[PDB]
Amino acid sequence: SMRSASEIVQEMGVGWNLGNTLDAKITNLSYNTSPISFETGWGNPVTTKAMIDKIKNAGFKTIRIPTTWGEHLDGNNKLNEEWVKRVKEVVDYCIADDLYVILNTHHEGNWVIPTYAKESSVTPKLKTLWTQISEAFKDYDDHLIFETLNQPRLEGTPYEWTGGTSESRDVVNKYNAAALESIRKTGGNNLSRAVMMPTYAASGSSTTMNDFKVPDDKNVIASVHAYSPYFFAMDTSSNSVNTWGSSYDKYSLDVELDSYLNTFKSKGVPVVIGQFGSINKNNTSSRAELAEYYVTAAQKRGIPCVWWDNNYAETNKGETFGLLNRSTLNWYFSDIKDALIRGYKNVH
Repeated sequence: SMRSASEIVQEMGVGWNLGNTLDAKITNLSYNTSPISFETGWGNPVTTKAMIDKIKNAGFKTIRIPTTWGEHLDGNNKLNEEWVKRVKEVVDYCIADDLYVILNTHHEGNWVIPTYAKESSVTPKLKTLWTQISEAFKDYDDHLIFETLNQPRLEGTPYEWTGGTSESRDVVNKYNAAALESIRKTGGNNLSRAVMMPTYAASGSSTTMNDFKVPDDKNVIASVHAYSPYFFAMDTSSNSVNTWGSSYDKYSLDVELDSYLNTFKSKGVPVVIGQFGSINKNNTSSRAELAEYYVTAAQKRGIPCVWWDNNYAETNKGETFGLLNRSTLNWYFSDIKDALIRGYKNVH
């Protein structure tokens, strides 16, 4: 039997993303090229079970395996079988370690274009893709969760990072519903498996949350990404902030997390924060304070939160979210890892 999505979310704890790995979008290869050429294409080493063991033994309860699939489809939209086999092996590392696993589609935005004009070309391909993923993983138990899309948005337009348009938010809902229908149609455990699906751009803004539509299905989870507060966590412009921990900082995060809990509850679904984190601004004390407070506040509300770990930790560079050094199996920032787990244990 499969637990309800609401039951599963209660147990997912704090999580970790295998970032810049099976999601690395490598467009100069071919659909028949070895999986390892993609997995290592953004500079990360080939994933081993020992890396997964380190994450499990630190106290994370969920791993998200972001996976980019489009480059692995042939001209008939059939997935390369060696690719599927490699994704399955990495999923198996995690499932064997008693983790919840979120398996998504990831950097598909060159072809998953949310406009009415592109709907007829996207939808059949997205449905065949999800049919094949679902079939490959049909017999997995309820620790495996599917996530339809990552940050679907109008890439390359002025609306990419501003919450979209009525049209594109509608089409994102339609793509999510089409992917879900394909998952459910494969039957077996996939009739009831929990399925995460995002708002436009996975944004937690009021506009994108409010337009989120839940299909007629009993086991849906909303997905948002919340690198919050943005100017501290992610921004490298002149607006960049490098300290965190005031009463105002805490209040602001509490109100934001309340909006996620309460908006999605009012729509009848749980919510998972599938990506969060902060970049390395030589500010570990503040990053650790934020990490602990964020996890505690989210877990008090029943919201799992999954750190984005791309194994990139270079000081004063953008997107430096790395925590586990995958080559040494030591932590780049043990204090931040410790704060994440402490925030989970504050509640559980």
